[PDB]
Amino acid sequence: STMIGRILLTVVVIFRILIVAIVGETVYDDEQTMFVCNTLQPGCNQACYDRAFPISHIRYWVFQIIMVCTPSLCFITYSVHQSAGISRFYIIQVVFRNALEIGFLVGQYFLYGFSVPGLYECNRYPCIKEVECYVSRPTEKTVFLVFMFAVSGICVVLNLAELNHLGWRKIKL
Amino acid sequence: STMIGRILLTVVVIFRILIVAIVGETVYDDEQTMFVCNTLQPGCNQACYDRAFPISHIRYWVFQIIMVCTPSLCFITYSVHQSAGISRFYIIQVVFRNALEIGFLVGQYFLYGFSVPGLYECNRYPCIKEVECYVSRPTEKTVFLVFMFAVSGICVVLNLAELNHLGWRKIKL
Amino acid sequence: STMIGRILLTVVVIFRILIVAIVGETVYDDEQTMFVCNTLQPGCNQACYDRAFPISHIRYWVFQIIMVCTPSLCFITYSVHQSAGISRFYIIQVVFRNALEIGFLVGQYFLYGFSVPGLYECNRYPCIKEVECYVSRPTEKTVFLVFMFAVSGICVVLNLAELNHLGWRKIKL
Amino acid sequence: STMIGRILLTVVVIFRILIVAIVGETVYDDEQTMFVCNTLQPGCNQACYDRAFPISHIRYWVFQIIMVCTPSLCFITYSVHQSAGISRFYIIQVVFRNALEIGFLVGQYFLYGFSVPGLYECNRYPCIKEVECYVSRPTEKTVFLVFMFAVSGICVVLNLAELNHLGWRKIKL
Amino acid sequence: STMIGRILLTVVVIFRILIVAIVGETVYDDEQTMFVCNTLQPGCNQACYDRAFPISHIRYWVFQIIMVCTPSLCFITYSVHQSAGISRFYIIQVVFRNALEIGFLVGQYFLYGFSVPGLYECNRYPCIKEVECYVSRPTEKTVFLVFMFAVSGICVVLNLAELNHLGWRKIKL
Amino acid sequence: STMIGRILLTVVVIFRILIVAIVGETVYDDEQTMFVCNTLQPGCNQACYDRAFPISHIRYWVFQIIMVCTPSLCFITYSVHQSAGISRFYIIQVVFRNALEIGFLVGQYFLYGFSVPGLYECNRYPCIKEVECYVSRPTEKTVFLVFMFAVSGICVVLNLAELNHLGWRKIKL
Ligand SMILES: O[C@H](c1cc(C(F)(F)F)nc2c(C(F)(F)F)cccc12)[C@@H]1CCCCN1
Ligand SMILES: O[C@H](c1cc(C(F)(F)F)nc2c(C(F)(F)F)cccc12)[C@@H]1CCCCN1
Ligand SMILES: O[C@H](c1cc(C(F)(F)F)nc2c(C(F)(F)F)cccc12)[C@@H]1CCCCN1
Ligand SMILES: O[C@H](c1cc(C(F)(F)F)nc2c(C(F)(F)F)cccc12)[C@@H]1CCCCN1
Ligand SMILES: O[C@H](c1cc(C(F)(F)F)nc2c(C(F)(F)F)cccc12)[C@@H]1CCCCN1
Ligand SMILES: O[C@H](c1cc(C(F)(F)F)nc2c(C(F)(F)F)cccc12)[C@@H]1CCCCN1
Repeated sequence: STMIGRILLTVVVIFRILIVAIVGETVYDDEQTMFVCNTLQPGCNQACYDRAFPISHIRYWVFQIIMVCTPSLCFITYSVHQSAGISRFYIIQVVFRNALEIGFLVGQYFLYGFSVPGLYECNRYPCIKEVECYVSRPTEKTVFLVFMFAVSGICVVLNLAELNHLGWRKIKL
Repeated sequence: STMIGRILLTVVVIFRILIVAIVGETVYDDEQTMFVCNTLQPGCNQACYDRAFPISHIRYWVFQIIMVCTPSLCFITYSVHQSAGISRFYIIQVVFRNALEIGFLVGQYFLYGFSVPGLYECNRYPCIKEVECYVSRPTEKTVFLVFMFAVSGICVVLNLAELNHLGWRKIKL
Repeated sequence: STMIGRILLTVVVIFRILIVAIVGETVYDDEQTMFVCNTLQPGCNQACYDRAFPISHIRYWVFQIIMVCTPSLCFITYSVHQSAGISRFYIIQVVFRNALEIGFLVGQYFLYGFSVPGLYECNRYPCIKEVECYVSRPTEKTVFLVFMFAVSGICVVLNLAELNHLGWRKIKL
Repeated sequence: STMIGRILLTVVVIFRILIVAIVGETVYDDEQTMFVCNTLQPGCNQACYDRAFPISHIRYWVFQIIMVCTPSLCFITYSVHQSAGISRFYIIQVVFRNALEIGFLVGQYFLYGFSVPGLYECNRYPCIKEVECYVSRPTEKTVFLVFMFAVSGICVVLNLAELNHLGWRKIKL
Repeated sequence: STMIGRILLTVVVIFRILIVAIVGETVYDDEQTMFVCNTLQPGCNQACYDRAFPISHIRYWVFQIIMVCTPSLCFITYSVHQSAGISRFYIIQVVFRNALEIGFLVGQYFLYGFSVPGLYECNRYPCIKEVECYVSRPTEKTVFLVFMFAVSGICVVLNLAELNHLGWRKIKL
Repeated sequence: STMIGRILLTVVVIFRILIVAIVGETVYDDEQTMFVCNTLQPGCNQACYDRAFPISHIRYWVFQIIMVCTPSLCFITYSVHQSAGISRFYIIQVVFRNALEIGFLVGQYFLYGFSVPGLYECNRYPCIKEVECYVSRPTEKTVFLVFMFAVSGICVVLNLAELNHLGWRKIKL
């Protein structure tokens, strides 16, 4: 079943790209403008938002998508260069894709977890002692996080299946 | 009368895609900025809006449209792969499209109902006791909800008609 | 003189599409942000705006344009399907176009009238008793309404002329 | 001189289209948000802005550009219809273009004049007695007005030159 | 070495177009929104901004780019018309391009100078007596001004070099 | 191993362009609107922001990308001109690309350093004495700065490898 796997992998990749490109930017548009803290201290909002969300989910996902697409670009550009052999570059491409996908999945888990809480406790200067801040659209962002994790897991499973189909001996040699 | 069924199904799909892509984003642009609650508590607006609208209608509809289009993408990519058999894949594609359409229709009904009320009663922290909040353009959103439900129902009916035309004994084998 | 009728109908259809697509969205951008009521009651602005403009003109016109274009899409897709009889489908397409255009013209008349007043009287909860609200750029919207009505009327006249040229007997059979 | 005339006319038309499409929308973006009146009366700003600028310059110019391009569209569509005589249609097209250009130039002069003043005196309800309002970017709008008038005048002159070259007797039809 | 002159001129023109189109609009987006005057007079901000920046740099540069591109469009349209002689039109096009570029460079210098100050002294009605206003991103705008002046100077030098590489006696005839 | 060098260089260039074009503008959208200083002095925010960020990172990076791409455009246009020799131009193109890349990397290091602090101390007129200002999303901008520096360093290394592969005696002649 080395063909159905490829079909599903291509479809899933296109699905992820389309979903992100269409809705992600809109979801995270008012992330800072609607972030509010219970305080009168100027600059507390900026510091607390920066501490709560060091990197927005959307930018992480864009970086992941481009990086995961990169090895296919390498293979295609090499194929173009060859004309005006290739059977070897394919295995390395698959291995690198596997490694990148697994790394990005683990990175997402360790960076963001599985949920976006509605409240945040912030004790960064210039905020006095500890203050409470309130997040915008926590539930939608939690749903997006879980959905992206699931799609990435499906991609990892399909890539591993293809790699196992290729075989240990071919990879090692 | 299966050919006219395909013609109408294609036209309805294109119509739904065009309507959503052109107006949906504009309709729901100020959903949170014009959402206001009668209170002085910081962060009550954010929590109450998140509780009232866990997932925006537009994002659900975009997800539904892409997911419903997915099986056709699978079939097309399989056909491309085969050249440089197909009669069987068509029935499975039709069945999966039917299932996805029915599931998304039921999900819309159970998530959103048939109307968007103008008032919302909210009792989520940090709001004190129970507060009243006011929604932005509820009537237009209700019209959009009903229209999308009707279009999805028409799509479901056409898909069922085509599947019945195929007959039970081809699906079984 | 059926040929000049077709030429003019195509030209006016393109003209309406271009005008709407280029200006309509910008005309109605600040419809709600610039809508203000003389009151201190939270939520009165939202309710009064929703009551005054249940559906924006621009969205009604977009729906009308797509719906009126739909029969041509049906005919074109049927023609594509036939290649890899047609004379009968043309008359049905013309009749359906006539009906849709007339229906949308009547609907516009009964929904919006011929003018957008600068003042609105609103007595919807939570507004206390009856309040006065002020509309954004009413004159431009009135001009747009009248222009769209005139263009739709011209389209109706041309469609009726073409249908009359076809003849009653052909329509019956 | 008939050839260089057409060359210049085409170049000038393209120039006008490009200038408007690129800068006009940006110039008139904050026309209402930056329009302020010296008053405390709710709704005075909206009424006075509507009175001062019943139709924005940009929308008038877009309408003029599309309407002036329409006769060429009619001629092109007629030519397409003929293939799968034309000498006659060209003269009528030129005459109609002349008439439309002259009409739009006169309309601009009578609607807007040659300058946008920085102050406006407004006595429309709900404003009490008479109030002073202040316009946004009056000088840039005046420059745009004069430039568009000059370009339209050049177009009118070129069209009249072409019409004269055609001759009275040929157009006597 | 005329050929490398053509390469350099073309690449410089493309570079200017790309830089302006990509960054200029974003640089001058908040020119008026972030313009502040130390006063309580309503309407003083509008008048002071209008007197300080009668025409935005970006619009002047767009006008310059389109105008300097125009003669090439004239030449290309003439060439297209010729098929379904040319060696002569080219020198006139070169001369006109050179004159236009020099004129726009001189106009830039005489209209904006070489710097954008952070402070402005405004003395225009309705501002009481003399007021002080503060500009948005003066340093970035100064850098943009100097860069555009340098690019235009390079274009002027290359145009003169091309004109000389042709020679005086062909220009005379 | 010069071919893999070219493959990697092309892929890295495309990667940088895509990342910047997709996320950079959104990262720096609210750089000035969310910049706040602890003061009551009008115009202090503008002056302090202008002093802290004379040129935005995004515009510097756009300029760098276009400038680094320029030599390839020169080579391509020269090749186009030659048809309706080239071996020499390639070496000069490579040398100029190397010089531009190194210069832009050094310029970035000397202009911005390796971090964006969350606090800024500002003593520019009209601010009284010395005030404290707070930056918007400093952490994301720090990450972007470091990532761009790393990508530019990789490009420099690949360019140096290719230039060394060409060797000194070819460059000298
Ligand atoms: O410009 C934005 C965008 C473009 C593109 C691309 F150029 F690759 F097609 N990719 C995007 C992505 C990406 F696909 F993950 F790369 C995410 C978010 C916005 C994207 C989108 C495009 C759709 C409409 C909203 N902005
Ligand atoms: O980028 C937005 C958008 C694009 C596209 C797509 F790229 F697939 F064509 N699909 C959209 C959809 C759709 F449902 F996926 F079709 C919904 C809302 C906005 C969409 C729209 C496009 C029209 C102008 C407003 N933004
Ligand atoms: O995306 C918007 C838009 C697109 C399109 C379409 F995709 F069919 F071409 N149709 C639009 C329509 C139309 F009526 F469907 F033609 C109305 C308003 C905006 C439209 C416009 C397009 C021009 C620039 C402003 N947004
Ligand atoms: O969508 C807007 C627009 C488009 C077009 C068209 F689709 F015909 F090319 N024409 C426009 C016009 C024009 F006059 F019809 F040319 C004016 C203003 C904006 C226009 C512009 C396009 C350039 C970027 C800013 N919006
Ligand atoms: O619509 C804007 C724009 C377009 C164009 C054109 F249509 F000719 F390609 N030219 C622009 C110019 C230019 F100088 F005419 F090239 C300047 C500024 C913005 C421009 C840009 C295009 C890139 C993305 C930001 N808006
Ligand atoms: O118009 C913006 C943009 C365009 C382009 C170009 F026209 F060259 F492709 N280049 C951009 C660049 C680039 F560095 F020049 F590539 C940076 C930031 C935004 C860019 C982007 C394009 C993708 C969607 C968001 N705006």
